[PDB]
Amino acid sequence: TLRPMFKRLLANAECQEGQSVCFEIRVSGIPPPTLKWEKDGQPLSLGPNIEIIHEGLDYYALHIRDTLPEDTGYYRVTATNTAGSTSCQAHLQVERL
Amino acid sequence: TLRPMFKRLLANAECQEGQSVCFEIRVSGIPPPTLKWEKDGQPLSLGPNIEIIHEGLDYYALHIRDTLPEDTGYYRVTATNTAGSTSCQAHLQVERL
Amino acid sequence: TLRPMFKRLLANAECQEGQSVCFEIRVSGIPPPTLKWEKDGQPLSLGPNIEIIHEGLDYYALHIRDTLPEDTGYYRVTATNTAGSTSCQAHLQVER
Amino acid sequence: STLRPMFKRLLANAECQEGQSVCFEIRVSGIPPPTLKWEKDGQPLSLGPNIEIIHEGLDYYALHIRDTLPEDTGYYRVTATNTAGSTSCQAHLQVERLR
Repeated sequence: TLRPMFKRLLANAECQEGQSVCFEIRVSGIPPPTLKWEKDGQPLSLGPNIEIIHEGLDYYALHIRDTLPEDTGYYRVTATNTAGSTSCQAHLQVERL
Repeated sequence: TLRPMFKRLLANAECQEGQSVCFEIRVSGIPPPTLKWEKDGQPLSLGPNIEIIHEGLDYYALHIRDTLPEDTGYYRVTATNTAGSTSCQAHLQVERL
Repeated sequence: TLRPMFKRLLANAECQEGQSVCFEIRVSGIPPPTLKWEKDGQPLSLGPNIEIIHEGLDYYALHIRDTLPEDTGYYRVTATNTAGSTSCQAHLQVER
Repeated sequence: STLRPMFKRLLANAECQEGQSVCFEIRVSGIPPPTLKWEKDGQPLSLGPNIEIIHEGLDYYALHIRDTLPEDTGYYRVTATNTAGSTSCQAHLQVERLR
């Protein structure tokens, strides 16, 4: 039994509107923690252009394609299991033109 | 609060070695269920070419690129929340050249 | 100048309907040759769920997603430059 | 029986952060369908391991540059040619340093 711990935290990013952007984390824990994603403190809605990818043992990626100005904001991830919780956030800046 | 429930089950799949294969499910639930994937009864090991994608509201896909014969087997997914659990499975046959 | 040559030829393929399939080739030549693709002797119908990919190391790929039974058939690629031309083909079988 | 190539959607200036991907998208027509040459700053484009050109339908082409480096900054040009003539357009890519 091991509390969830980030091995790789979210990092701030910027992209141009219409382009794609990727955020990435690695989070470990026994049992494998479940994740909750938020934007500006509200539950993240994936919609048509956002996807969450799970690879490897602890690797998760948040991918946005066809980014829009509205996608600008603070993205938070929270990992939880029976032993504890841990959370981090980063900012996405979608630039105009 | 409602028990998790597949709106689209895993379906049996087949591909040629070196090609890609995709399993797709759709599971709803309030609260949104957490998923657990298994291969032949053991916890699924996401290798280098295996990824799990979450899209939309309840869309989940298991993607395997560049399949190898080792990927042959029974894949199971369990969706759990505070109201209960649901599970389904299907078979993947990677055919050699 | 140099005649186009297939460093990797098309190989026969099979896929289940609704899944994806990829045909890969490697073509060299100076000048870099232009490619023309056919299916069953007629120009390849470039529509949804079909894409032609070009990447480094002379790599070219024909990718088809969400295959339908109509996608079964013989796919041919012809490479041509000023020094000549070369062609090869392979079969795709869509299965249920 | 011929028709000079014409851009229906042109390359657009782009910007991305080092390490992210950037995409350029065009639509070009013409009879017979034109062949394309891609250039970076007047030189033929070398795709390396990180660039792929995707052709969909008859007119759509996308230039995907992944794992961008600041040295990728420059002017990218595409030229479409058939037996009836040629047409060309270019855009600028700025790969901003992570710092």
